[PDB]
Amino acid sequence: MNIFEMLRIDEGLRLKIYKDTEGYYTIGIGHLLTKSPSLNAAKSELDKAIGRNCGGVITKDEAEKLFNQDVDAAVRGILRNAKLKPVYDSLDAVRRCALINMVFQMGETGVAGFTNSLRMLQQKRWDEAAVNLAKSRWYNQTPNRAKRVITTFRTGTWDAYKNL
Repeated sequence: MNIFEMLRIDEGLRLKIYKDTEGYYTIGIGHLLTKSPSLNAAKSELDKAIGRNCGGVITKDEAEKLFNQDVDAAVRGILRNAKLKPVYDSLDAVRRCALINMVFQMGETGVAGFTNSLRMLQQKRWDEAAVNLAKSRWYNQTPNRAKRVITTFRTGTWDAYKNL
């Protein structure tokens, strides 16, 4: 299993504009288009993103192309972030996948706000970090996905996804 397959499991794949768990306009493999309530603003962002007039609809290829850009952007963001880089560098390959996932979902800034959990991960106190990560809006809002990520940080293995 790898970061791409992990994310593909958590976000799904949709070829028509849809609304995400938070109500925002999204397409493909979790690519947020706008936090704006306008379907029109969405279609506009969408066309700007692909470089053609889509009509609210894209092909598998286009969805993957976006997915590649987003994973790349997520990793670079971590590496440029002063709060995130040190945790990332400190982790094994599997756990690294778990932080990339959080960043993909919630952005650099948000994850960066998990101060106490970031500290425990760095210290490698797995069990404690798992309990603290669960005390968030994130966990309460998307509990199944959050438990998977959390289990990944807790164990260092792909068990939560080998089911799926």
